[PDB]
Amino acid sequence: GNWGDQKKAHQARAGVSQVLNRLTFASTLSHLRRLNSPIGRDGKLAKP
DNA sequence: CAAACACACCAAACACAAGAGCTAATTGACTGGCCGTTATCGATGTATATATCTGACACGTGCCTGGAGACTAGGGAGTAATCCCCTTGGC
Repeated sequence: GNWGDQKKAHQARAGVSQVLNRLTFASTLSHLRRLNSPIGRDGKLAKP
């Protein structure tokens, strides 16, 4: 899932590729059609 | 003019970002030099297989010696008569 080179993996993004959650058809669909913002996790701001 | 401290500004870092609880899955180093084992290539044979030449045995052909065949020449071996020497026989 590290969208970058192996040597500098930590410098690249994380979670870009995830394991498809095959727990129930609805979950599969939701997963295949999901988004994710690059903003840092748990940011103090609340506009985004 | 040089030195004391004070203020405003600029530049440089520190540490924090609730309590946790469960589950899943990606990473399982790598060229090179060198020593140490071992596999392979090579020589240096001696053992066995096959080919050439020599020796002994076998079948076959042969040159040579002696033997054998037909025919001949002509004389050696050989009937038929004869003599009478000599032997066997006698008193």
